[PDB]
Amino acid sequence: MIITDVEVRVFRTTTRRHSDSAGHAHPGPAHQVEQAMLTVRTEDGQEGHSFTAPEIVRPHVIEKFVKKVLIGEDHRDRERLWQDLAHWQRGSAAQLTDRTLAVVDCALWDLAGRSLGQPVYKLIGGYRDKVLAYGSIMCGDELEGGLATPEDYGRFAETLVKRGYKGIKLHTWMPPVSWAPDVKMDLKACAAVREAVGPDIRLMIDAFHWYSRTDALALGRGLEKLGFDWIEEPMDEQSLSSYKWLSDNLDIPVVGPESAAGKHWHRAEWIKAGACDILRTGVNDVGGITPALKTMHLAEAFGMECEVHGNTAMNLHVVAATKNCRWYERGLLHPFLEYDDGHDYLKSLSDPMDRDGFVHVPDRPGLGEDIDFTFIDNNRV
Amino acid sequence: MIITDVEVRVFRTTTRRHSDSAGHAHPGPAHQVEQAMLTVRTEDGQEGHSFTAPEIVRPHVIEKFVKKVLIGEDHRDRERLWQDLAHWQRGSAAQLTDRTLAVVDCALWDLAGRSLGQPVYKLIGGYRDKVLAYGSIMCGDELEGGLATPEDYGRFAETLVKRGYKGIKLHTWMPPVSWAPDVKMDLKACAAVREAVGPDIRLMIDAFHWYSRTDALALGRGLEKLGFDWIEEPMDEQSLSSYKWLSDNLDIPVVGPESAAGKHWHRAEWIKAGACDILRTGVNDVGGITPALKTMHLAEAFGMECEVHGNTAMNLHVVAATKNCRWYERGLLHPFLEYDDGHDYLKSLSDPMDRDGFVHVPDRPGLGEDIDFTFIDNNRV
Ligand SMILES: O=C(NO)[C@@H](O)[C@H](O)[C@@H](O)C(=O)[O-]
Ligand SMILES: O=C(NO)[C@@H](O)[C@H](O)[C@@H](O)C(=O)[O-]
Ligand SMILES: [Cl-]
Ligand SMILES: [Cl-]
Ligand SMILES: [Cl-]
Ligand SMILES: [Cl-]
Ligand SMILES: [Cl-]
Ligand SMILES: [Cl-]
Ligand SMILES: [Cl-]
Ligand SMILES: [Cl-]
Ligand SMILES: [Cl-]
Ligand SMILES: [Cl-]
Ligand SMILES: [Mg+2]
Ligand SMILES: [Mg+2]
Ligand SMILES: [Mg+2]
Ligand SMILES: [Mg+2]
Ligand SMILES: [Mg+2]
Ligand SMILES: [Mg+2]
Repeated sequence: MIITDVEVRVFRTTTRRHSDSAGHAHPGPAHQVEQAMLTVRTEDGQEGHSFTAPEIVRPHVIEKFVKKVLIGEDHRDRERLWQDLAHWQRGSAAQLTDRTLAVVDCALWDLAGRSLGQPVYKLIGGYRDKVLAYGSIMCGDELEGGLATPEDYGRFAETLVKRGYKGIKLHTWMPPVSWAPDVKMDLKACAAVREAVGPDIRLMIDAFHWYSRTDALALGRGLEKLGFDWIEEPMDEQSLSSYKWLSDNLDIPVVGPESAAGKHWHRAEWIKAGACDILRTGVNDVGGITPALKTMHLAEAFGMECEVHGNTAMNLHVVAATKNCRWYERGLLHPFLEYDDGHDYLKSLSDPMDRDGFVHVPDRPGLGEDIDFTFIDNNRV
Repeated sequence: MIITDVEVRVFRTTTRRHSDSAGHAHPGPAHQVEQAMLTVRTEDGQEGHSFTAPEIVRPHVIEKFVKKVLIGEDHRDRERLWQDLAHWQRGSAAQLTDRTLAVVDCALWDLAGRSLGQPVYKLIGGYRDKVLAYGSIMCGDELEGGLATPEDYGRFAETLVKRGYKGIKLHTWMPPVSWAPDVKMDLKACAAVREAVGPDIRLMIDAFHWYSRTDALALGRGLEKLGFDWIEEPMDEQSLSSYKWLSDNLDIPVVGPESAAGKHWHRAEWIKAGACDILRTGVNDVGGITPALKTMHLAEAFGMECEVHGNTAMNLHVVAATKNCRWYERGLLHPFLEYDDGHDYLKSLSDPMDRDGFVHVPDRPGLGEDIDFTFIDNNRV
């Protein structure tokens, strides 16, 4: 159907999540944060929606790039439209980002699903209606009883096992935590968690993202003693060669790249060079559901797993449509916060999890985000 | 000295340069364009300045990132400050770009030079006070007598040779030129230029940036028959493997990567994999003078040249401080425009060129941009 409108609505959500100056999430005081909803509408009035930070869909980007590509086009030509946006990034003075591509692609998928009364993963071609989640723990902090000590991680891990998680991923301490980073502290946290949960829970760590080769090597060696299942992004992913070196040295599987640019193209280079043992993708990291699927297929053709970064519907649907991914990433989690409480702007969870640790994909059309339109309207900026 | 202020001044410049929807420059009607000047000031009142597009230094980026890193710090700690910004990019929701790092780093270098009464390339450590420039021709257009036909390129090339350029680089036709791209037309333009200038002028081409492997191969083979000195960015640089393949296949030197992310780190990967025969860097492409110098040094250690993308003082000073770069890129040029007329907001050229094709670096302190502060003040947005 012909796309007639692209609209952004900015509203305030009430949350206890804060992000530090380096972008890491932490629990803090309840406060209002601006959140944006992108809507694509067709001639018959059907809409698709997706959520992102206001800057990613600010008027500069919407007017200069997004509307020019989308308006007047058949909404179903997702490949053509994605490629059109992709070929405009180079000349965009660094303003047309993969994040912008992602929210646009997601809204187009939601539009197609809502139009047809079909969940996105079913339209793609379903693999699984439920999937194991790992509990993805927030970055370390200096909050007493929070994630300040190695024992704090151990205690929280016990809680996650009780909840039903069959896998747990630590994010350890990073600047601006005053004393961070420290390999020995990271390893103490990992050891506390292994001691707490025993050998039959799968454990992963996603550490400070800029350790030197020598520090990441020491971290990896320590993890092998604790039977961890993977090490994630312990070094600057801009150095492919460092990851090749680390993977060759470590027995423990290295997963990546999460944050590196270049979408599926650059991820092929990680396979080619042997820079990782497990690939990584994510809707936000590679510019949408469409390229995330490509990354999943790329990995599958090499007989590799590709673990999907990020919670929310958009990532869950990629995981549900593909086989070669062990988990959905559920979080980030913190003992001070109740993840299962959801968001004020959604009427129900996009990723409810049973007591056995399986997330069940909602049977709602599109991305299945149960949007509280009335709340958004009552809280506009 | 302690940094006390970071300020952005947005002003209108009058220019005939336009950018199409894919970001390519073309000559068009005279119009006003918003330009931004970033200023860093220290406790004693000394200032450094650099220019960029308004979005790159908009309040979001200045307040959330730049001020937090710079304010209260010793202006001379350019390495520490650059690394601080670099380590904040990952968590910036794609808003802290290499372009933002570049303008900040440039302003800091300008500040150090102005404070000491020294040109930046002299502070770095001078290699050459003058350098050969190639005439870098604008992307093709559909303007009669402009760059619409192969013969138009040939005629313009004759003019460039008369001006004194010893080297000429074509940018050929790209979308949204109605019929673009077409390898055979690109090759006709290259042939017209070679016929016009003879065998003793150095010729380069920078083509449509997203040709398939098969098209870029055909382009490269055609260039070999015309004795061209390099082929630049004919394929999506997100595919390192495509560049390894193309370089292995072509006799003509392949230069890159220009636009790929990852700064000097990712450029090391291009050397390691043999993806190019000549490296490429640029102040805007790798996030500043500081990392551009790193890329130059990286290339030199492999006995490679590293050609520096972009005109203006910031790139000229990198070229003047290093040996392993054949040219300064002077342009973009078009028969309808007079490059030597300069900009309304600068009192004189940053890159004047003699009749023998050498650009002479001004002996003015800092980046040596002869800023018309009065004009800027009279034309504020
Ligand atoms: O890595 C992640 N998930 O796996 C994201 O959770 C984050 O960006 C996290 O690593 C961080 O804030 O450093
Ligand atoms: O490649 C360049 N210089 O070499 C820059 O001039 C440009 O981005 C140009 O290629 C373009 O607009 O495609
Ligand atoms: Cl339809
Ligand atoms: Cl249609
Ligand atoms: Cl499963
Ligand atoms: Cl739940
Ligand atoms: Cl509602
Ligand atoms: Cl000083
Ligand atoms: Cl000082
Ligand atoms: Cl802003
Ligand atoms: Cl020279
Ligand atoms: Cl001149
Ligand atoms: Mg991660
Ligand atoms: Mg290994
Ligand atoms: Mg709790
Ligand atoms: Mg170029
Ligand atoms: Mg070759
Ligand atoms: Mg003329």
